[PDB]
Amino acid sequence: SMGESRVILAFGDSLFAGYGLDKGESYPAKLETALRSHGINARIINAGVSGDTTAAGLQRIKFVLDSQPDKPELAIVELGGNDLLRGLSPAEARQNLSGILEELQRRKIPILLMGMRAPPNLGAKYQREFDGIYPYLAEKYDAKLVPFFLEAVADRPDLIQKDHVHPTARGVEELVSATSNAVAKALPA
Repeated sequence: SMGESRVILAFGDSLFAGYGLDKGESYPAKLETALRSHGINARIINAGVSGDTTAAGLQRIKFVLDSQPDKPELAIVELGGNDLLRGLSPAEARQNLSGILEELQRRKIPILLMGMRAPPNLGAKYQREFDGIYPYLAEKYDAKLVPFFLEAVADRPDLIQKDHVHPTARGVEELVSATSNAVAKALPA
């Protein structure tokens, strides 16, 4: 094909940074290769930062854009999962994301928003509130939306890395039942 590559900014968290993966296995890297099958030569800027909240993304979006030698032709925004992991306000996550999208819109950079979904642990009230921020933002900022970015691995534990193992309340009870003898024995009489 003719021409310089198309520049795409992948602005996200550990799901874009490729946490736990080897060189070339992150989503941005594999997406760049896959877009050749759509007739597109892309250079995808991996602006994934592991652990970034929406507030962290807002803090760096201007710097990341000003750092680019070539202006992005599309920005993919994938943030909010770490807000959920911290149990942080969904409203504040929406506000922070709004500031990120507003900066991209000022610069006339098209936006694709990756929708995040809350697990049931924080409860239905929180989950509904969190989940709804993404359709709200896509409409308000005229962004395209992937409603559920992680949908293709939702039902596939075999496609999810084993790393953090946080017991449920019932799991804690199991740990206590297995280890209390050792604790009692270690405590001097």
